[PDB]
Amino acid sequence: NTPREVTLHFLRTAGHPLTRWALQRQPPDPKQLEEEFLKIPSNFVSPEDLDIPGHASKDRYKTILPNPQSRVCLGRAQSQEDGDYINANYIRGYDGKEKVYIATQGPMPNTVSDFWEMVWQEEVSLIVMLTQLREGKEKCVHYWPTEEETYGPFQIRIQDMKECPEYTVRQLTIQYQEERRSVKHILFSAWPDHQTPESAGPLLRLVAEVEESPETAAHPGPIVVHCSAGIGRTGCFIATRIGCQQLKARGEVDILGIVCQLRLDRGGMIQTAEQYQFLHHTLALYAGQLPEE
Repeated sequence: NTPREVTLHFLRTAGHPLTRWALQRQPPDPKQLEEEFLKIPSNFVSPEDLDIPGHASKDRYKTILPNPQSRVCLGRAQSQEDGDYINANYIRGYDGKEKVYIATQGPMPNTVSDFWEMVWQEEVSLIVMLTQLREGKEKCVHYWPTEEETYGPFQIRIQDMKECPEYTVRQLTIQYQEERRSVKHILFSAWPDHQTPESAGPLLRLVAEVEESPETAAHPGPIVVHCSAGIGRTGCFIATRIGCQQLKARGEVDILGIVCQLRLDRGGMIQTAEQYQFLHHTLALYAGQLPEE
């Protein structure tokens, strides 16, 4: 097989299911986990494998691109510019269920309208933003209003806002033509780029906040998850969620298989061996919190 077919075969067949007991009480050691993580192909696409004229101006990083087979394609809601391109992919969820998430980069000022078009067209009711709030200049623009802003054809209004530990919940309305929809926005502020949170507790409370969020669209749509490049922290968050789901439903988790499936959907999901190790930590904590009960 080609390098491409070797990559795809690994991502479709690799696996290391651990019982809850193994995860909690006799986990793979850190050296083993690092070696395991480093074996997983990135599945990045190269600029040459994309034939989408004009996409480069919509990418935050030229080497981090949406795999074409799962990319989110925009409709024709904007008249300011042509193109169906956004740096975002559909991500399968538990048991390979289609379009449970969309993983996307942090919007830049020129892709904010694109972002909200995606949210509208995909019937999104929940956005999960992962960042580290620091003081000073911001890498990524605030694409949501303090009160009310218009972005292309979309009017966004803050309905209510509340603070929890390590995350802010915003309740938004998005208006397109004569239509309004509610969107919940969660901004998790304690995840530095290329690193992990200090503790897994807040991350598990974020996952709980996600689980408890109602669907508010006419049809179920993907949960949007984003962070600056849309691969490291998005990959960690989604893997955590799916991992918790496996542990709750089955009393076991295949973390390797979860991460392989994410990589089939978007190249580079989960960036570092430390993040992969922290994922095992986070799921072990979750296992200890499961009801007795």
